[PDB]
Amino acid sequence: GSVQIVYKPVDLSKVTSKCGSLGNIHHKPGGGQVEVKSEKLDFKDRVQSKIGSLDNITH
Amino acid sequence: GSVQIVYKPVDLSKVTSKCGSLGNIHHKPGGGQVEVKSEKLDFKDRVQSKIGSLDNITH
Amino acid sequence: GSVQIVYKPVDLSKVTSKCGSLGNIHHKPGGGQVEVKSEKLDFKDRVQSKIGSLDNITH
Amino acid sequence: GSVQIVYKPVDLSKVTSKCGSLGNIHHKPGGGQVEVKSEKLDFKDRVQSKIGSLDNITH
Amino acid sequence: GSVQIVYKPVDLSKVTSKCGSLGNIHHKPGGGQVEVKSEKLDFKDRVQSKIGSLDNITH
Amino acid sequence: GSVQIVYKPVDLSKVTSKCGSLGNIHHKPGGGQVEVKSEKLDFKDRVQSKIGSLDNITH
Repeated sequence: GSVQIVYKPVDLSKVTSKCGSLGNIHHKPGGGQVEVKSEKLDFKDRVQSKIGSLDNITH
Repeated sequence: GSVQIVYKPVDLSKVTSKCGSLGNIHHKPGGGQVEVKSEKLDFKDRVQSKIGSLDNITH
Repeated sequence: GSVQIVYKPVDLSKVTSKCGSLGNIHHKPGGGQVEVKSEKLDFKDRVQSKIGSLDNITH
Repeated sequence: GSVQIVYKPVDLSKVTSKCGSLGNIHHKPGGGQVEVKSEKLDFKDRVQSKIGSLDNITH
Repeated sequence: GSVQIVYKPVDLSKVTSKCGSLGNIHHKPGGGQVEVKSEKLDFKDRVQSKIGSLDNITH
Repeated sequence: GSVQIVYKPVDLSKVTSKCGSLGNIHHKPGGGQVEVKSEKLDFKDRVQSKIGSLDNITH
């Protein structure tokens, strides 16, 4: 009777160039498609039929 | 009666170039498609039939 | 009556170039498709039939 | 020098109830997260350094 | 020099109830996460260094 | 110089109930995570260094 989705990713691109130096970074330079879902389905249909008498012939 | 999805990944691209140096990084330069789902299905249908009498012939 | 999915991966690309040096990194430069699911299914249908009398002939 | 992604799935839920009958269907009553990507990356950086003379001491 | 991804799955849930009958179906009532990717990476960096003279001491 | 991924699975859940009968089906009522990838990586970096003279002491 309880759900919880903590989505806490951390990214950290640090560059620290000292005397006369350099250097670059390419942090996840791509793609992605993030879904964070908490779904709940509940199917309780009532498909019923009270005929009473059935006389099929189909010559 | 309880779910929990802690999604806590950590990324850390550090460059530390000292005197007259250099150096780059390519951190996960690709793809991905992240799903973090907590689904719950519940099927409780009632497919019933009370006919009473059935007289099929099908010549 | 309890589930828990702790998803805590760690990535760490460090470069430390000293005097007049260099050096790069290619950290997981590829693909992936991450699913973190906690699903629960529950099937409790009622497929019933009370006919009473059945007279099939099918010449 | 050519890509092509034909994404042609087919779904077909047919019910055909005849004389005094019935019947239901639950076609993929769940989840999903569809990605149809054609990505192309190209990394051609130039990280260069012409110092000329380097005299580090670091007592 | 050519890729092709034909993604042509077929699903077909048919019910055919005749005289006074019934019957249900649960077609893939679950999950999934579909990725159809055609990626191409190309890494051609140039990490170079022309110093000329290097006199490190580090007492 | 050519790839091809034909992904053509077929599913078919048929029920055919005749006179006064019944019957259900549970077709793959579970999970899955489908990846159809055609990736191509190509690493052609140039990590070079022309120093000229190197006099390290490190007391």
